[PDB]
Amino acid sequence: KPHRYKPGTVALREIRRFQKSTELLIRKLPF
DNA sequence: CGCCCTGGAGAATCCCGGTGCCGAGGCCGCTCAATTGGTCGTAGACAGCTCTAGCACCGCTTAAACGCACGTACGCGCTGTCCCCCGCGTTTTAACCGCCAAGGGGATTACTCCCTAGTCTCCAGGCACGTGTCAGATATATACATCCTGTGCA
Repeated sequence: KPHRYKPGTVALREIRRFQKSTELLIRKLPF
């Protein structure tokens, strides 16, 4: 049985992950 | 026959060491605008005096506010639908280094004249102010103009 999260679960942990990071989210060369 | 509650499972997180790494701060060399004093002349606070619109008020004169009665219709709650983007696995590209080394032009620092304007000065004139005059809005004679009344008639 594969292990899959229900839709909407990863969004919360992504909010927790990125809201704790001050790094820039855009690469240097494209900008 | 199919749904809350429980239990097993899995993985994401927290927290505590454990060692390599680098710039915060200290230390020095140095060096330049702050500090101290003197000079000088100048606007700001103190009256001084004045004058003028804000203040508090009183009383017509309407005019919005309000209370309510009806009402109807859209905000809302509920339900069924379906479709679209998240989660995940597989494909595809962007970027780093290795090779293999050279210059290049543009802001920086230093030097160097040179001439436009601050400062002072006097001469003039021009727009804020007072007054003339017409435009528009106002209030009133007026020549009829519509009921009312004597009034004479058939």
